Amino acid sequence: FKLPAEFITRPHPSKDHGKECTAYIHPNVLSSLEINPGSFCTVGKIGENGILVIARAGDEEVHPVNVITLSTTIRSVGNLILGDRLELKKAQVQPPYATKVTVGSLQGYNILECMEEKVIQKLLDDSGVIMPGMIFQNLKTKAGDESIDVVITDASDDSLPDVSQLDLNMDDMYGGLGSTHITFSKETQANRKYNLPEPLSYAAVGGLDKEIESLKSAIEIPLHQPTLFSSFGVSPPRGILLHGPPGTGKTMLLRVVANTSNAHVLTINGPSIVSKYLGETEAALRDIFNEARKYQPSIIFIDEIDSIAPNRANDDSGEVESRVVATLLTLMDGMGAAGKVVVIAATNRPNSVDPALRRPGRFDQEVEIGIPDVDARFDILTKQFSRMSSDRHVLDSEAIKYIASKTHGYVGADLTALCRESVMKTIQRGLGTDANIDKFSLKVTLKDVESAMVDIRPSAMREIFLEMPKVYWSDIGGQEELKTKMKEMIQLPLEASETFARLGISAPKGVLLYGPPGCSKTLTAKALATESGINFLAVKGPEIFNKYVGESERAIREIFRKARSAAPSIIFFDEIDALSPDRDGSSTSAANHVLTSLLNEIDGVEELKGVVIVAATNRPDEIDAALLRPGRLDRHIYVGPPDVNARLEILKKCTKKFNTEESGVDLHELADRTEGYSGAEVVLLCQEAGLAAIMEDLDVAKVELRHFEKAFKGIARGITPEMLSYYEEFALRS
Amino acid sequence: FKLPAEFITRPHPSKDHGKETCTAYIHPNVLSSLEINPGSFCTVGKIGENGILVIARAGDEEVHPVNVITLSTTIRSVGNLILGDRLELKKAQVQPPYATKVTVGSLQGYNILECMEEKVIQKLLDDSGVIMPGMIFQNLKTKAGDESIDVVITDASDDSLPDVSQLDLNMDDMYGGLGSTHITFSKETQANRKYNLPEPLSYAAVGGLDKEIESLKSAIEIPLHQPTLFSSFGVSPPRGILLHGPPGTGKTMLLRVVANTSNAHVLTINGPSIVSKYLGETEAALRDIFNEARKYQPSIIFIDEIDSIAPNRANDDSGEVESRVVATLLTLMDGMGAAGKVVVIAATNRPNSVDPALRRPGRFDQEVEIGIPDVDARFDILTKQFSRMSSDRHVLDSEAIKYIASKTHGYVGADLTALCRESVMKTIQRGLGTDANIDKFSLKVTLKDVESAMVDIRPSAMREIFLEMPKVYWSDIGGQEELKTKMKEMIQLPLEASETFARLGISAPKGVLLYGPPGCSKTLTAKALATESGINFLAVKGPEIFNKYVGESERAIREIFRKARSAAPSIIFFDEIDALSPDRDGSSTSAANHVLTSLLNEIDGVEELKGVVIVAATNRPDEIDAALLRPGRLDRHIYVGPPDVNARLEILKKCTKKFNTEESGVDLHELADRTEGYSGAEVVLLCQEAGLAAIMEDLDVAKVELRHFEKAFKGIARGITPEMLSYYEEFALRS
Ligand SMILES: Nc1ncnc2c1ncn2[C@@H]1O[C@H](COP(=O)(O)OP(=O)(O)OP(=O)(O)O)[C@@H](O)[C@H]1O
Ligand SMILES: Nc1ncnc2c1ncn2[C@@H]1O[C@H](COP(=O)(O)OP(=O)(O)OP(=O)(O)O)[C@@H](O)[C@H]1O
Repeated sequence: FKLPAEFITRPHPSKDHGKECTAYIHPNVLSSLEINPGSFCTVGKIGENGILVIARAGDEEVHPVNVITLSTTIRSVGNLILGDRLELKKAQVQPPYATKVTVGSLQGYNILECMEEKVIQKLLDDSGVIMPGMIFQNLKTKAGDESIDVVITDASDDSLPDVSQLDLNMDDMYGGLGSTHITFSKETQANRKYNLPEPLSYAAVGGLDKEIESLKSAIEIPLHQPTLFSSFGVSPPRGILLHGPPGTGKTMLLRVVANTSNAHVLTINGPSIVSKYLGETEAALRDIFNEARKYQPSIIFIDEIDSIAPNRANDDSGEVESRVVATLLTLMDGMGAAGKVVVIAATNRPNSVDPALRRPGRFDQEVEIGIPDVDARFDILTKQFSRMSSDRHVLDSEAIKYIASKTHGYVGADLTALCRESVMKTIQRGLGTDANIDKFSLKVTLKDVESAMVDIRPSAMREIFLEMPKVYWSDIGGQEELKTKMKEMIQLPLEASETFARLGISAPKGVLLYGPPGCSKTLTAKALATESGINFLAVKGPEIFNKYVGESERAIREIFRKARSAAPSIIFFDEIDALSPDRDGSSTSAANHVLTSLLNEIDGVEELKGVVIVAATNRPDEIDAALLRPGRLDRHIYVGPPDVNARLEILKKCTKKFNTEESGVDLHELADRTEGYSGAEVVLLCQEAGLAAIMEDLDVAKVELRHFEKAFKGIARGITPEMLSYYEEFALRS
Repeated sequence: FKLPAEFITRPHPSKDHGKETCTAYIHPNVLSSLEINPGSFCTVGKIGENGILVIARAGDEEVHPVNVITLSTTIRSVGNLILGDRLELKKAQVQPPYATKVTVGSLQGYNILECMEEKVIQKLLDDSGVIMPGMIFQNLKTKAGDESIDVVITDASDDSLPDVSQLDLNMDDMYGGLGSTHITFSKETQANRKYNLPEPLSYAAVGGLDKEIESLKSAIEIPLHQPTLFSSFGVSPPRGILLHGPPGTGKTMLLRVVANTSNAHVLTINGPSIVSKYLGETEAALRDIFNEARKYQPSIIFIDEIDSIAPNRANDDSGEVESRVVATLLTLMDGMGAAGKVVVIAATNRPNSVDPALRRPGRFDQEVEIGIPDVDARFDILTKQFSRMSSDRHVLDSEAIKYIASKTHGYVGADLTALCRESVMKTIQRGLGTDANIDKFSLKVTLKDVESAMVDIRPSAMREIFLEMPKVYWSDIGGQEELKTKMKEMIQLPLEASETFARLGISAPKGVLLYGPPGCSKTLTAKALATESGINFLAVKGPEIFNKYVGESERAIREIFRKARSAAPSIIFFDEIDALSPDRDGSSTSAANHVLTSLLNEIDGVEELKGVVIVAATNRPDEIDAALLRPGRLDRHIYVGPPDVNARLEILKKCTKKFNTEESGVDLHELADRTEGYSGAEVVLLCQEAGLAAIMEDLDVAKVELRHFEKAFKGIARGITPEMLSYYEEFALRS
């Protein structure tokens, strides 16, 4: 009458060897399945088309019905999660026979021979020899200690029913305390014809480091050393929040911490727990939390927190609402005194979630994962080539650097899709052209990867912070004094915060950039961000503007919080002369409110010493008098049009592709003639000259002086001395 | 106590001979439960379409599971039994009376099989349970001449008392070793239409979409026929195929086409029919269906109308069935096996209708888009449909087909079938009304009925964002070669200079501006570029993009830009920029300013679009903000002023082609010289009104006189003033 429907796994205690197929099952469950205890058992493991045949035994009536024993060896073989949902069914037909069985000798160079001493008997002592191959701990093997394990992936036995997946094998050996035609062979990875499930490993995870070690420490302190942390009495945290842009790495991290942990875990299925009646949901959450704190080793996983816990202030949806948030808060407030419980919550956007009450008291650990930079993307591509192995492709390292540099706005989720699409379109190209040629010779090249990155069309370009392409000082066309000025401005806070703490002077934290719209106002920010090596946030003027009232204020507050969380860094605004005006040009009250809020955040009733505020403007009249006050944005840079040296450097950089000797230009007369232009204007004139050189006979190895003269006469400067005089007058009065 | 309810099909293995028509591998327990003699005929009704296709039954060797049955690939293909359908078995019927004629058909062949025949009659009619509605047999080996030959046995002249049986199985009585009823070799046509049996759909049924069908083929039978090919890489084979497009195109038609052309196991669903009041019941049903599908290694699952069961989840919510089913589907499709050989096919109406969460590049990277057909595809589909009706039903020449294709602009395959049906019914009605029940073959298909058909069809696809602008040849193009050379160079530089630009780094200007008089040379320029370019053209009108809802134009232009980017290097055109441009002067709403900022950031902000080329044609250029009027974007400027004497003369001689020049007596030069201040549209209007003035005298005229031309010329005025031309010249000089 018990009617058991759901089952969960549990580690086998006391270690040792035992059955090595324990299957401690309550006698009531034994009678419920209408199968004698002296027979095999099957685990449904809900889905995945995975059925296992394993010998079954009985428990001592103390073992609870809810949890079952399956042995860590079988759990590792079948990738059974320590906490996944399981079922029970009737046993299937016995396997026919086993033929070869061969050791694998993973995570090592193999070549043991002498210290082997008939491992076959110990490996096959258990009746549960399986096709995927059992995994055993080192235990004790003569001298040398160390850890060695072998797997039985490869064999030559076939079973008629294709429904059965693990298709266990039996043993029949002669000995005390020789298989069939030897068994020791192979030293490579697992068999690929059977394609054993190998989802992840720590060797694979390398994209993020500064976050992965931080979160590893955060999750290991409450569990591995609970008494040491609880001795102080500050209580152990029970909440970890993971957030980031879509496509980043959070699901791999939760899967890794689930797989690498031999302790019990609790993973929910998402919004499926929501039912028509709230009573069923309440009972389910009560039961899962009871299972959680009943056993000391337990980890709780929550995914899609926003869907489970919608914001209360955003909308009054009803039904599933903040009541479940309150009941879970009461649950995690008092599970025990010290305990060992860690909860991982990964959400796409904390804004959708309600952080109004979460941040103050229930948790104080922040985990932020951003889009990979050049180094992280390069590392991910390198690891991709690593587990792809060179037996299937060849590509040089500088090609890897080129691909990493080209891929800037891509997300971590995009690279695997790029690899898969490259593989499929390369093989379809081979089928179309070479007419079913061997795939080994075709392998992977560079042109297919280039086509894939051209035609992928990523959708992750839209984001709150713009990661501008990295440029070095070579691309900067300017003067040495300006470079020294920005070097001083970016070096004073980071290298003098400790000095200012004792001095009590801090820094102005304000830089204003005004000048011609030609150049030296946007690319210089990228160059300084690249050279400093600090986090850089770039947002445009109209980009933050929104039709809804207060959306711009919310975005500004969010970016300010991100800058605060991202350590002392520099924040830059691309275009300020559209939001700055309040009286010169007509505007709505939202602009005035935003201006007041940003002024208060900069220099009102609080001081943001860590961050540095730098802004660029095109017309100085739009800046309000309140913002244009001493103590805020006091520093001003003329940053006028590039001089002869800067224009000459830009021309030399742009002429690198062409041949200067063949052209015959001295690179000085052109610079002298081109005196009233700007860096962007110089680039446009160079492009026009190249076009005028290439319409003659398509590709050209050099550009003639006639093309340069035609380009120069075709395009006008478009700049008047009146604006320069106005800028000089503004500079003089300031 | 087994209580069998449902059965499914599976191809007969081991080849051999066996029964080859009446295998019927069913467990003896099922036969005993039905109280039916195993040595007798079996009747499986497959739910619906009565006739039950009576077939003789036999027994298995106790290794055939009850849930699956066999009825031979020949009968499966003839009776439209797709591999993986629903089969329902019931009690046997009465014995067949007799077979009378049976006649071969020689499908997909020229017949004349007497040389390699070698008594085909024995090999066909010796097998038990031969049924008239069709036998298909593999070539095997018939002496020399190899190749493959097949026959059609559908036609017969036998009548059965019960009309319910549409398959009317008949017995056989042969006399030979290793003679019919008065020979059997006759005719060369297709199966008789009076049987009205369903016919399989092949790749000849589809046309005009060769690249899309070839790509989706390659993509669908690279996994299935070569699982080891994808297993070798180890990066797992993708299982995401998305069918999205306007309704009535035929992606679902092609879905059943590729289902029929593949002999592997397939599955079909009704969509929201699985949804029930119990979530657990639906989960159990779907998991059981998926387990049955994955029980056999070769299997295909088809999903149709996914938006109902896959909410976007980006906005609002609902209840009962929600994104939980999407999550469980994702979990089950992420873990059937590392390599596997089972793919998932999904069909949807709108790209945003399907769940964006379901759209993951890791698993759903392949997407195929089926747009509305162009003139070439419309001509191809009309031609193949006309060949399907064949020359006996109608006699239509290629000129009529191309005229109909040119006339049809927004029509789709569903519209084509609708107009075909409308023409048929209009012809029937006209014949009944006038000829008083005359023979229907004599009236056949004409032009008047089809004309009334697309006059009265009223298609519902007129309102759309994707417009296939009609193309015109270079003969109708009237202008000067000065602008023609410039536009040709601009549209030819990227296509054969992309690599040169990539090496040099210059890339492309990507900016073209066309400002001129409102008369002509804008729509004509768009037609000429769309014709000569040979690349997909997207036409967006000025007032069309404007909508009452705030932000409609925002993601409208976002979607059109995404489509242009993802549709290979192409060209994008905007009809009227002078309406969206005015913000400060026109005191437009904030939506227009937001759209302008968005497009300005899209064209040349924080990204580069080298593949696509932007061409802009506007009437009033003073409303464009100075931010857009910047070097590096839309820098190229074309005067494209009023047509000169040459273009006007060409237009006049084109319009005079309908009339007779010799009878008129005009030299085609004095009229052009007199009409100098007009424009192409003005010249066309003048020609039309001159023709009208010539025809109100005595109705139809074979020529137009000079007096009528003078009357038309002096009746109206050019309407063009020198001050606007001077202002345009001043703007050109200052820009
Ligand atoms: N560091 C990485 N290296 C390689 N591939 C990665 C990496 N990070 C993410 N991916 C790719 O992105 C896919 C999805 O990533 P993942 O599921 O971890 O993202 P998530 O942000 O947690 O998910 P969601 O979008 O549901 O919030 C992975 O299956 C993999 O293909
Ligand atoms: N390539 C084609 N070959 C033959 N018939 C076609 C073709 N394309 C469309 N049709 C015709 O279109 C008609 C209706 O097509 P249907 O509405 O099923 O198109 P679909 O785009 O696949 O469907 P939907 O978008 O509604 O799911 C049918 O009569 C069919 O014969």
